[PDB]
Amino acid sequence: MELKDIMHILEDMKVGVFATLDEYGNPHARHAHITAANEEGIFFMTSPETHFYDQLMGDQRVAMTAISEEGYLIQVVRVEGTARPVENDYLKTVFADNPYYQHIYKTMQVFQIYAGHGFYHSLTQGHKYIFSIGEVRAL
Amino acid sequence: MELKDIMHILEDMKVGVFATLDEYGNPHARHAHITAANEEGIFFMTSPETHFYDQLMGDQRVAMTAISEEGYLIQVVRVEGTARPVENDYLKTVFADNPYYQHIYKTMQVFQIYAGHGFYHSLTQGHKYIFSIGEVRAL
Ligand SMILES: [Cl-]
Ligand SMILES: [Cl-]
Repeated sequence: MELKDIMHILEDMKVGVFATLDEYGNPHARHAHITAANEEGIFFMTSPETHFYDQLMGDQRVAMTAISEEGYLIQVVRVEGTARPVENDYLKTVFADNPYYQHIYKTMQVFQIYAGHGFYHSLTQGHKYIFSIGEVRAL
Repeated sequence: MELKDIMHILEDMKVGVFATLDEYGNPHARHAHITAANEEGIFFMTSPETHFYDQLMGDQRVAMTAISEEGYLIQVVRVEGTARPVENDYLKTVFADNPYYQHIYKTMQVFQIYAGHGFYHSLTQGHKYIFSIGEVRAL
């Protein structure tokens, strides 16, 4: 199993809980849509003038957990890493002309978890994988 | 609407994502079972020698989000506050002889979000409430 596949699974989860820090280091956590997820990282959006946006802009550190009980599997992904805002200039090199992903080009602001380490767990099958972003190991 | 009711809803969500801090202030987030939730706070368990446990013991600051798509409602609760370990001595004053909650008395360690502020949102009905723990307002 490889990262392309883990990230495809994550992308299909559609939604994750993202934990970020304010200027006092206090934790905050909310659901956000996973716009895309692949070998390059995890992409999501938020709006300027939201606290999620402020927090990410003030401190790149992020943790995310996502879970799917879609189909007959129960799948959990946990990631800890760093997020940055990204513009179309960068997105084009990742998504290019692919029609499934044209919506990502700009209102909203896209961010990317560009570096980190993660854990993928299929609970019903007892399969655990650890991986990095920005290198997958079956435990 | 009052806190007893919000917390009953939360308790029925069964599971939340809890975000905590390590000694470097880095965020971490995982699912944990909501053992109980009421006017006194939100109770959950973890084991010694887990990172969740270490983190909570090192820094009380916690954020939690929980979501239910049980029934026809879509319900989101977000809480930011502080958690502490609690022993049976304390739990008895909260749960007493109530048979539904005897399992809470001790292996595991119970914690309590004893203070904080929260947001309850029924997305399909457009109803938003803010509240505190340790005082509910319809927005
Ligand atoms: Cl949320
Ligand atoms: Cl988890």
